[PDB]
Amino acid sequence: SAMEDFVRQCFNPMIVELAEKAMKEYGEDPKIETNKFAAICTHLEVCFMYSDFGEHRFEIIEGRDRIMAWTVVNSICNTTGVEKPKFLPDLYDYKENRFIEIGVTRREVHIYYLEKANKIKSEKTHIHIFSFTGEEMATKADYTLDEESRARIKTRLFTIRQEMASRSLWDSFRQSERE
Ligand SMILES: O=C(O)c1[nH]c(Br)cc(=O)c1O
Ligand SMILES: [Mn+2]
Ligand SMILES: [Mn+2]
Repeated sequence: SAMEDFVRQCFNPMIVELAEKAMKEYGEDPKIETNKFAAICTHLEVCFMYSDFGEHRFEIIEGRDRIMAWTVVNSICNTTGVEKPKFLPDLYDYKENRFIEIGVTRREVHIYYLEKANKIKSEKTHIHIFSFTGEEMATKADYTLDEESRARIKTRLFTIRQEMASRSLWDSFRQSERE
């Protein structure tokens, strides 16, 4: 276990339940794919944090089931004209009027940024990558959030990494490229 216990102790029950739903839909067991379990939990929490740091600025798309997520995306596109994205993004920014793809990587932020940008192939989806070392990379170096919110996200990620390290789980996670 170990990784399972750490996930249950460091993430709130709602996030853990959402991640378990994601993995049960993928056909993957969270007791076997422990690293993917933790990665999904971390990504969900970063998305929720990003959103909470907003007159209601961000619409959360991640964390919903596919049907609801695409319903939300379609409503946004129909009421703003913003082009519908090819792949499901993570948030929508009502202030900048643009979708946001959030990335959390155990590798260098620029490697994962290139990977995500090559993947999404949509010039209009904004991309924000965070690492577990306090580094970030965003489209056009536009980081959207203010310094304090980004710092809180960075601190949470670093703290997750250090919690894993104290439990001897960081090495496997970092090499597990489940992201
Ligand atoms: O939306 C998704 O399904 C998704 N999948 C991976 Br893999 C990494 C992400 O950041 C993300 O948002
Ligand atoms: Mn997503
Ligand atoms: Mn994402």
